[PDB]
Amino acid sequence: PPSYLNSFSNEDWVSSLDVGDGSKHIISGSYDGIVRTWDLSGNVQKQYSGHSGPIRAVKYISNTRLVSAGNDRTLRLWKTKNNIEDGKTLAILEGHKAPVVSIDVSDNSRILSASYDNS
RNA sequence: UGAGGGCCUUGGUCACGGCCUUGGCUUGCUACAAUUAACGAUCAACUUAGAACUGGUACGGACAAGGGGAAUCUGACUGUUAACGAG
Repeated sequence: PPSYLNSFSNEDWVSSLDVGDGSKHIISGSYDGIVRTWDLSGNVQKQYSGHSGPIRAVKYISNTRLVSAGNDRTLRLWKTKNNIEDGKTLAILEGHKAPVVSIDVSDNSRILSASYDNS
C-alpha cells in the first residue's frame, strides 16, 4: 500500500506540481503567485515571484529553466543560476486574454498552453 | 548610486542555433533648487426663444334721436325771480 512518507506545509493553497524527468526537487505553484522548489526535506531552495495572481500550472524545462502560468494571462519563463535562491524572469509570454491553467513541454523546445479563452 | 531592457564581447559546452559563465530607454532610493501647477495637455459635451400686427387715447374738423324762450295759476314741498311736474 502507498504509505505516508513525508508532508511539508505551504503558505496558501497549492495548485500545481512537477518533479521533472531526472531530479529530486519538487516544483509547486501556489495561489499567492510564488513558485517554490523543494529538496525532499521540506526546505525551499528557489523562489519565483513576479506573477500578479495565483499560479495554475508549473512545468520543468531544464535544470536552470522554468515555465509557469496563472490567473494573469501570461506565461513566464524563468532562469536560475547553477541559502534560498531568487530566480528571475527571462520572458513574459502574452496573448491569452483569459487565465492560463495548463502547460506542457516537448522535446523540440516547444510549449503548449491551455487557457479559459477557449483557445 | 542601485535595478530591469538594448547594442558588444570573452571561454567551456552540445549539430548559422541552443545551454552555463565573464567585464560597458523604463524605474527605485538619496542630495540642491520650484512650490503664483494662480500653468499646460488630452478625452468628452454644445448650438440663434422668439411669436402676433390689436386697438383704445388725448388732439385738430362736420353728424349725432329734435322747433325754441319767459312769466303766472296750480300739485307734492329745500336751504332765491329757490328748485321739481314731459299739469
